[PDB]
Amino acid sequence: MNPKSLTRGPRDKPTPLEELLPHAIEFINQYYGSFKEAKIEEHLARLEAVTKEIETTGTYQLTLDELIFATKMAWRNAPRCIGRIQWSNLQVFDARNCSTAQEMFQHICRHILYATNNGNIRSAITVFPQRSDGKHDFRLWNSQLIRYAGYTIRGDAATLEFTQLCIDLGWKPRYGRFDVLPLVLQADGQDPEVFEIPPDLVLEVTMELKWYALPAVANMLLEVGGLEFPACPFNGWYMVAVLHSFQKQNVTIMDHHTASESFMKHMQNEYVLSPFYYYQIEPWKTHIWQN
Amino acid sequence: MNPKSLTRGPRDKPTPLEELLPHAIEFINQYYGSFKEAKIEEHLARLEAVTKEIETTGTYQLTLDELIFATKMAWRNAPRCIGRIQWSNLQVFDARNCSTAQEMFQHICRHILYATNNGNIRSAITVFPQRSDGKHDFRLWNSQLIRYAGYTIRGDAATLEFTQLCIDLGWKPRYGRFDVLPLVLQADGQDPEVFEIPPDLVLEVTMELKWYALPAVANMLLEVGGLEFPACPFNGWYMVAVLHSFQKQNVTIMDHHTASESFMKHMQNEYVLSPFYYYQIEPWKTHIWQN
Ligand code: HEM
Ligand code: HEM
Ligand SMILES: c1cn(-c2ccc(Oc3nccc(Oc4ccc5c(c4)OCO5)n3)cc2)cn1
Ligand SMILES: c1cn(-c2ccc(Oc3nccc(Oc4ccc5c(c4)OCO5)n3)cc2)cn1
Repeated sequence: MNPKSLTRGPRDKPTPLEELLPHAIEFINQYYGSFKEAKIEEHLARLEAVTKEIETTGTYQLTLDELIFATKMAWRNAPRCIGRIQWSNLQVFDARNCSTAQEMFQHICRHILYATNNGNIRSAITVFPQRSDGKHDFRLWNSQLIRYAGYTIRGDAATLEFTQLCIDLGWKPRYGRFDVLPLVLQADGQDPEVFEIPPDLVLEVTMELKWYALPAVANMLLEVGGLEFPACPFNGWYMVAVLHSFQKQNVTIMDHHTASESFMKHMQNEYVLSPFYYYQIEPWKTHIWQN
Repeated sequence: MNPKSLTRGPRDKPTPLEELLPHAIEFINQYYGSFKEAKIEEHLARLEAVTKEIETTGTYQLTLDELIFATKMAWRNAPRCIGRIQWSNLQVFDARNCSTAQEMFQHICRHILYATNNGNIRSAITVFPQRSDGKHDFRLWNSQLIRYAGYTIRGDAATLEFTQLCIDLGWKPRYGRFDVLPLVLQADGQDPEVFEIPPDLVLEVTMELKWYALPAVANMLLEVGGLEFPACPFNGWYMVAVLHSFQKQNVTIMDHHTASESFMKHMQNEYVLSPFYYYQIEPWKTHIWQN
């Protein structure tokens, strides 16, 4: 067998042009190929413009239309995602001009607000700046946007390490079993900063014990045309008393009705794999602290 | 850290009385507190009248005097606004009895006319109806009242998405690089309607290439005493050859003379932050089309 690695690690220098160029061209091809017989001259013009941009700047920038296409195709290319059957139902937030952790925080608040939608969950992805030389990475250190702290264990067991990490960074822990972890945000390669999520932004389902309604993956990397975006949180909705509690509180889960309706909406939008979502190495294992 | 979200999203039901009430009371307090030792009996009477109005109607209405105060304090509370140093220089237009998109259009024409003032720019805000149940929102889909369309890019790059949106809505594009976008106006929660701004209302500075003289933010939400106003466009004036072109054409910018004179005028008027201007989620990402 020759499976590929599902992890894409850090770099300490820009991607070499001889490597980036062919990848960029292959992506531009799959983008314009999605127009069948249309836009041959547009395809060539874009090829020419990207090549000169790479040769002059060392990299290139996607158009927002190309970015939206990439995020949806990477979702389609996700092997284990049940949700990928309706891949066209995705809202993209473009945060590629983001510069600070405080700005990252506001983008994430926007995402949580929109996606939670008072329970009527919507799928969304927020895309922060692509990797340049790999020393200025944007990253979310969280594994999910919303998750409970873990501390005889109290809270979520799978967060024990991250919870201690937040505490080390100055986060003041309560010791409940449903404490929502803070956001730990790294911008432009700097040391992470800690941001409490405003409680009103966290919708929870009461089991009739409780659980948060928004499942959002915070820690993966989007690869597209040789470009890498190491910060790109996305969310879908969840797939017992839980089955009853979510429906009774009007929070979306993937029951048969939702499966049918979301596929129907997808279907109306018609009126090595790449692009791809990669796992990364946990950033606290690779980060060089500056202070 | 525990920063607050700078975005305030949609609702699908009225604000609960147990939430609105304390907010209303706190605002009434800051309003009457602006009178120091004066009007204690007036303060109590207003508290009593607002409470009964909330308990009987589910909401309450600001007096125009309270509204003027709120708009000026929210401006004072705007962290990044250089202009907030002279917050008392603000003309308020009360459009809270507005019902249709056509009426919205006429209010906006009035605003542009008054604020442009043939180049001698005046700061103004126009306040449309507050949010009720959140299904009848007034919104301007534009980010600014005046902005050029973007389409190899032709025009403003940051409007490409909105420009395509107008085109989708039946707007017939020229393909110049200084096409003024139409107003896209939603009234009472209905689908937006498209209105060309009368060309004579748009003052432009010629660079001695050109640019519009009136910078007006169209898309923010004013919060005051628990009430939300999701349509409340405001304008100030602008902060190279541009510096020369504006002064030569007698269009106000914030040069030292204007800084001094506007502060002087402000100074003569003496002879979680709330109220506050929030960002919103772009309405085309949240709107449910009715037809
Ligand atoms: C509409 C809701 C969605 C549902 C019901 C859904 C469901 C799932 C499920 C059940 C898993 C496996 C979880 C596990 O094994 O622990 C998964 C994995 C994943 N999902 Fe989703 N998903 C949805 C939306 C999304 C979106 C919006 C994206 C990205 C734009 C996405 C990308 C992924 C990725 C990258 C993985 C890992 C795939 C792999 O390793 O093969 N999903 N999803
Ligand atoms: C007299 C002219 C004024 C000047 C020179 C001025 C200037 C500015 C500037 C330079 C910014 C930052 C723009 C950016 O970073 O992109 C700003 C932001 C803003 N301005 Fe003004 N402004 C003026 C009048 C007003 C008025 C009339 C209001 C409202 C009544 C206002 C409310 C705001 C708000 C809400 C923001 C964003 C504040 C933030 O995010 O912290 N401004 N203004
Ligand atoms: C969209 C979101 N995901 C996630 C996958 C995995 C996640 O981690 C996680 N932690 C605790 C509990 C769960 O439970 C699920 C199960 C199924 C599912 C989930 C979370 O989100 C999408 O579908 N997941 C969170 C989100 C996958 N696609
Ligand atoms: C009053 C008006 N504003 C605006 C802020 C931002 C706006 O968006 C925008 N778009 C393109 C170019 C600019 O340039 C500026 C720069 C400074 C400034 C501007 C616009 O308006 C007030 O002060 N702004 C428009 C208006 C802020 N206060």
